[PDB]
Amino acid sequence: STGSATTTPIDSLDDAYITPVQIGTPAQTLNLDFDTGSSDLWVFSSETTASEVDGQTIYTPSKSTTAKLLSGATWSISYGDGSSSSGDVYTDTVSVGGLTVTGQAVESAKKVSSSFTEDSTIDGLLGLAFSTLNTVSPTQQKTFFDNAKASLDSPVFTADLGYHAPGTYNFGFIDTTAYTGSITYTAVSTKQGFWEWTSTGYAVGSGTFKSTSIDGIADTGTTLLYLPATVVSAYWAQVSGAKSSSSVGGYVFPCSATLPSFTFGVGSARIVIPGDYIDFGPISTGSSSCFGGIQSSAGIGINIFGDVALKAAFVVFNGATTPTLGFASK
Ligand SMILES: CSC[C@H](NC(=O)[C@H](Cc1ccccc1)OC(=O)N1CCC(N)CC1)C(=O)N[C@@H](CC1CCCCC1)[C@@H](O)Cn1ccccc1=O
Repeated sequence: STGSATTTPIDSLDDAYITPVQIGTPAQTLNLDFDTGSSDLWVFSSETTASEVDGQTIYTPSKSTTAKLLSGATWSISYGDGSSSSGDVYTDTVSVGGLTVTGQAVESAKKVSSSFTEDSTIDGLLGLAFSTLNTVSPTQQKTFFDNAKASLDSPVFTADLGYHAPGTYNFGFIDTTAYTGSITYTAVSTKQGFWEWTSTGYAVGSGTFKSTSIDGIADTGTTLLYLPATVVSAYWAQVSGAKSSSSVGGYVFPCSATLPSFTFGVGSARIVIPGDYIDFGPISTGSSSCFGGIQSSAGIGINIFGDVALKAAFVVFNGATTPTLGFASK
């Protein structure tokens, strides 16, 4: 079996991507944020505090004939950006791009952080990391991908994020049409439960490629590119006027500046992020200061290859026994 769902940016900045997902019977369509950095599939529901819902589409378990309460089951999650959500758990039928999975754990939000209520375009999340991260207790649950794995033609899903445009999430197959050249596969470490890999180095603009091992995670749920201080400083050093602002909390540059591209290594291959992708617009409406798409990871504890880097390549998440990450130019 296979599945193909179109993923759409929530705004002109590509801050995040939402993908339509069918939940329940009859189907209740919710726009979820596919997150390979988390392993929980939670959604705004009829249970969420009415005060914390602002325009989001809610999942109403009582309206689904295939929905059953997972007695005693609870969930609580907190993301890097500080966001938070919690509540009870239901099991229902979930379909993505035609690919159906029965008995999927659907975590209905009872409490959501302000950041979420603020986001009207995102109805919930679909974690695509490794199931070891699931927050459901006392019985941990499996992710949607883990539940589909067996039924998939190939235990894989690909990420084809668009720049200022829609992209595609495919399950069970590799569209050899969506990329150029060859796919370079690289080893993945599951130890932390992330799609953790090791980049082989980087280059700023047309500069010399620096061979250096960069351990990071493929995170579709993260907007920007978080790299080590040294790497980030070398990039922004090539942008006249760019600087690290304590007030804004990151590297900003003159909106009139031309951003050099960023090259990251995967094996012997090279993925180039056009400079246009690194521009995240005015820090504030009307401001002439722009937010950089490449920030330091010094405070996270881990480097994150977020949307900024991922959307520059066709990404294959091989959920095989020996998971691997595939990167191809597109
Ligand atoms: C340093 S992880 C900060 C990161 N959240 C972001 O990247 C958000 C995402 C976003 C953007 C726009 C609207 C709504 C949400 O967007 C920004 O933070 N920004 C920075 C400010 C803006 N200038 C650009 C946009 C993050 O927690 N991701 C997690 C996924 C979800 C997606 C939905 C919103 C909450 C976070 C996740 O995979 C990260 N994870 C990875 C490993 C371990 C724990 C962990 O938790």
